[PDB]
Amino acid sequence: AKNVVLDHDGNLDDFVAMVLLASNTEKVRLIGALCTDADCFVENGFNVTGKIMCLMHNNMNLPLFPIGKSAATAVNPFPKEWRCLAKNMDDMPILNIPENVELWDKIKAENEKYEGQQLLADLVMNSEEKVTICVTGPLSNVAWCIDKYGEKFTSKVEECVIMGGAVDVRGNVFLPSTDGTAEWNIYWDPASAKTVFGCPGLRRIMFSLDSTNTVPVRSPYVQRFGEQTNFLLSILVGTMWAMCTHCELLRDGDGYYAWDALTAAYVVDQKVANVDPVPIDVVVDKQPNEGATVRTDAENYPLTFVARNPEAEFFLDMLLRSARAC
Amino acid sequence: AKNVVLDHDGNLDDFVAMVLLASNTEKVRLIGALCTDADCFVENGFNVTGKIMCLMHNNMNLPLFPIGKSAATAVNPFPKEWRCLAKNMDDMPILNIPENVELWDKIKAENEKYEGQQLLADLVMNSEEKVTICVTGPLSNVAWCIDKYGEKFTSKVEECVIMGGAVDVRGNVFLPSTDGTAEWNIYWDPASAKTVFGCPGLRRIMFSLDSTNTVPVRSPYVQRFGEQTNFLLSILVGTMWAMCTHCELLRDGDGYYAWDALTAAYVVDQKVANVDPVPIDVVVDKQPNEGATVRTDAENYPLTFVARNPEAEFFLDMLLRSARAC
Ligand SMILES: O=c1[nH]cnc2c(CN3C[C@H](O)[C@H](O)[C@H]3CO)c[nH]c12
Ligand SMILES: O=c1[nH]cnc2c(CN3C[C@H](O)[C@H](O)[C@H]3CO)c[nH]c12
Ligand SMILES: [Ca+2]
Ligand SMILES: [Ca+2]
Ligand SMILES: [Mg+2]
Ligand SMILES: [Mg+2]
Repeated sequence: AKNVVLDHDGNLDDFVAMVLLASNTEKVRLIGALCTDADCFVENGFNVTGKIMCLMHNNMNLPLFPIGKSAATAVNPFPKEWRCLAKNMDDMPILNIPENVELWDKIKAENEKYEGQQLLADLVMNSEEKVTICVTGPLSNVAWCIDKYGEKFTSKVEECVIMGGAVDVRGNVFLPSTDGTAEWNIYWDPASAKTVFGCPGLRRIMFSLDSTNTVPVRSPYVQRFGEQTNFLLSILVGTMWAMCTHCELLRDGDGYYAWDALTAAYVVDQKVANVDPVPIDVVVDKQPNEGATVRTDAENYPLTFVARNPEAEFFLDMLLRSARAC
Repeated sequence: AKNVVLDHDGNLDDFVAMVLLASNTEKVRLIGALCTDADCFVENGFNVTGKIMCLMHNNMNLPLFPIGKSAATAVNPFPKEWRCLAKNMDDMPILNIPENVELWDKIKAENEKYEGQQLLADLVMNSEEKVTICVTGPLSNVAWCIDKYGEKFTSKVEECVIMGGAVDVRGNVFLPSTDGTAEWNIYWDPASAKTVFGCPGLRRIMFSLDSTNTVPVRSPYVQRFGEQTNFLLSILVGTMWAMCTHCELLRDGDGYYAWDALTAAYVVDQKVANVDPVPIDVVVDKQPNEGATVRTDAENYPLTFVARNPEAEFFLDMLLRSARAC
């Protein structure tokens, strides 16, 4: 197995990503997680991370790992309605089984001490083998580590597998002030994304909307978790997906996708997608396309490996199988 | 046990109300249900009703009953975001267990043939013993039965226990062209509500916001369903409540309440609340208070028994216990 740190922001797919990483122990050793106050309220995202970890630890092969709240602050905050989802999950019966929340209350004090950005730096820098960072929220934490530690940090990163951006397709940030070309994780903190995408000697894999658009969360697939209710993880994953199957009803053709789950699936098994090198820059200016990830023809600019044409069925099967881990 | 029909509109508390009624076999014989296209999309609300019924049939010997979709149409439709919740529920693992879905698929076509309004009229009029109607959506269906059948229908109603209105407290319908004095179930179809509240020889119990304000859905209580994951009904009820606990974060002091559940609890046990007779009229004209339930001074105006001083703790315990039936 390879060392992985999950750098997430506590939406539903972030937690599915966590389940994927934590359940595939032969491929992934999940050595830590951090939660950013972006697409969640960080207190809730933190507690849900702990509750999921404890559920899994108490029912399967999963060493406990440190969980930190990131100090990162928004440039452009997420909509409040989207940030609420970790609050809902914090209250879900599946995440509040007595033995699991007992464990979480016992191990919480240690985890409360951490600051997520420093934790990310430490886990990466202090690991014997290189660490893969699975980034499923904004890029603020990776940028903070690059800024503070430079090559001392980046040399220890195997690769950074990032959910974010939109290269050859429209974005998903649709605000009166925006032109729709930006994707939300980048838009939340464009300057940090720019630092990450421009960093030489950091290997980056990018799951932009170009690839994640192929995995909308659809009812028939979600209902398959109902076939697996003997498994706690299937109740968990299926519940989280069931909470997003209406989004396409609200936003025609623009619902919820397994964005972060596909990203984590690639960390588990790179057969999830082939990747193409693209030099990626980020618009940081307060223009309508703030946060857009754009190709740059700048000489000697670092490459980012953009996922294309993912193996959607392989991914969907991986998740259904992984959710039978307990 | 007394005969009860549930006339609901497919939001989360509607389904908690259904569970409360159905699980209390000693007190309630649930002989039918109908779903209205009000605070849900009726196809989803219909399917969730069927899926809950089938779960309960297969796990606690609950007799099957007819389920109809009402043809009622909105005067003032609900916000689309609120109507989505039955979509989410339709996809929940707990409601998609194969044995239960197989049963629902087998029997759903027979239920699809009913007109919901006619089903309400027929179940009431054809019953050997009188029927209590628990109305947790708008009053359109009871009004239709009154308009079509008059005393032939109302004489067969034991009582109508209604979630709706706001008598001595503010409402919950807030837009620049309303004054916030109306409650949503009434506002959805004011004229139907007027027909029901003004109908002589119909016993009405009214759970207005005056009483339901005592039962906000809050995280600590909701998390107690986590103590009960050995019970399918607690996974179900707790999941539905967990989907509500953020609403107060979105609307300060104006979150989600156990509106319909408290109403159904009264059907199970009238000790849930005292009632006081009030003559209730409904504003139907295009006024800022369209949909408001007001005291009327009209001579000989029919009385409605408005719930007061509900036993909130008794209710909370009743629901936690009922959710342990299976
Ligand atoms: O509809 C939405 N509901 C919640 N969050 C979002 C995001 C942001 N996040 C969600 C995923 O966690 C992913 O990391 C990123 C996609 O832009 C984009 N649209 C929605
Ligand atoms: O915040 C809300 N989310 C969903 N629905 C509503 C209603 C309408 N319904 C909800 C209950 O089913 C109840 O019957 C009625 C209360 O006005 C009022 N506020 C909200
Ligand atoms: Ca995310
Ligand atoms: Ca209702
Ligand atoms: Mg165990
Ligand atoms: Mg007024």
